[PDB]
Amino acid sequence: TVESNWGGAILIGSDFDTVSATANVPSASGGSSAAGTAWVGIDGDTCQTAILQTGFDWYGDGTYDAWYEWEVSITISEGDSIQMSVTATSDTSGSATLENLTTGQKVSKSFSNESSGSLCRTNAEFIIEDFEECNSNGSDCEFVPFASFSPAVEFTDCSVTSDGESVSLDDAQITQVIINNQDVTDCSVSGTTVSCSYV
Ligand SMILES: N[C@@H](Cc1ccc(O)cc1)C(=O)O
Repeated sequence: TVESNWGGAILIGSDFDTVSATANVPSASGGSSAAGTAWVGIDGDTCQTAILQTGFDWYGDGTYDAWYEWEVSITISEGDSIQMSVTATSDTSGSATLENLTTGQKVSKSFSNESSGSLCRTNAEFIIEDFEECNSNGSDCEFVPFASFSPAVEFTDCSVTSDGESVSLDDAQITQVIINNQDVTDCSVSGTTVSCSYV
């Protein structure tokens, strides 16, 4: 039973502009079906109408993948350093960028006139998640088995902007992934770093 599927730091506020950080790609285990994801994003917490996010997933069979969302895809390998960023120019327009830094590859997507859902620009976050896999229309969504990973996934040089001004993580709320009533992550903040160890 997955009781909490998000681990990491969440800032609450208004007019959030850009959210970005660099994260290392960990080694993962637990089987081909086990997985995990690290991403940066805007909204999705108190603002449940939309979510602008981008990041990458790791699977227990040693494979990886990158994605953005308001579509998958860059080649990702254990140890790579990935710079992730999202920008909300408005409640209905923005962009998502993912750059491997280690391989020199970079991908980006611009969004506009999004009708699927609008942003409030009130939540900024750096998250490690036990994501869901859905199918059969949408009548069946299940959390993927949570993969073990190492070393710790660290979001470094975290940056959050509001109305053009910087916002420290000083007052960010902290959450942990919790499965079968046990913390499976130990995410903590310090300076401009959000560090999440697997437990
Ligand atoms: N994962 C939840 C959404 C969620 C949003 C924010 C959280 O802090 C935790 C969970 C769902 O599938 O509906």
